Amino acid sequence: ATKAVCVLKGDGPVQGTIHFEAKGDTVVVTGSITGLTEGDHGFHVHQFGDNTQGCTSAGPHFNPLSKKHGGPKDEERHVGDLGNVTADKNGVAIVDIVDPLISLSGEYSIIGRTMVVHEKPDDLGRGGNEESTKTGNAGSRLACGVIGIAK
Amino acid sequence: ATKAVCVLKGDGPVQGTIHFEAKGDTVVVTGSITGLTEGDHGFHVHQFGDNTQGCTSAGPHFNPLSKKHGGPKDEERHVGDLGNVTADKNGVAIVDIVDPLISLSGEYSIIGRTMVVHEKPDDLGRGGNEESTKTGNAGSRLACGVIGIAK
Ligand SMILES: [Cu+2]
Ligand SMILES: [Cu+2]
Ligand SMILES: [Zn+2]
Ligand SMILES: [Zn+2]
Repeated sequence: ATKAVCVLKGDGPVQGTIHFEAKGDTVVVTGSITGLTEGDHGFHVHQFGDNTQGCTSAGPHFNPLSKKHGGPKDEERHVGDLGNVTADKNGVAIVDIVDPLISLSGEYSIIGRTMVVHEKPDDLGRGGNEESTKTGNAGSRLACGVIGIAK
Repeated sequence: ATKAVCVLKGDGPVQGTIHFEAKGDTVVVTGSITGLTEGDHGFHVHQFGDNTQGCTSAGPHFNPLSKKHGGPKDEERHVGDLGNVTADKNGVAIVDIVDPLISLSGEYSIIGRTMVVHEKPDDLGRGGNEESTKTGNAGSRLACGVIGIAK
């Protein structure tokens, strides 16, 4: 199972297509998100691929190792913690990420789970309040999609 | 996972929430679909969880064992062949299928793949032609969604 895709949709204008590819021992994340406000936006893999109640039903960040929230370069982070994507003034964010914790098969597989792009910047677990340790104070979910197997 | 869920969405009025629960070597499929025309509608699991082009990008019916299209009860069927769901006059179809072929884990898990509800009834590979043993002449794809892991 080597390629996956995720189409992000929400109640507003934010949309995007994210691609995942197993390369070597890692996973390459690419694609783009449009309709975003300029600046940073939290970008995470949530535990469930449940869109029955919008992006809400996706639950907390994918966290099989029971850790606290952090940035993608931290030792202490959720498997789903891919940090921030950055939208330019035109509202476009180009995604290009390589991540050591997610996978497309087995225990760390994100197939069947939800990709979410947030309203605000992820403070990488350094905000100082309890919320930072769970979600990075990234706020509401602007758009999401279930990660599916791609050809 | 022992539980999965799928939210069907299309370009028209059809929409639904489908539930999947593993039970023994079976998967119990339940839920409902609304906005359908009265009568039967093909209900299949397509290969890819790719929604980059509505339900078209989902690809063919999930068929890992390379067999011809049939109905759920047939030995010669595609794994994704779940048959027909029936809409009443109000166009609501209550889904209730117990299938021994689809699985929520292993080599031919349907998690990360696409659930598709069709325009026409599925003839179950008994329509008399060639389109009958590939799609069962179910027609266009009205609504679809990627099957995600549920809580
Ligand atoms: Cu998040
Ligand atoms: Cu079909
Ligand atoms: Zn997190
Ligand atoms: Zn089929």
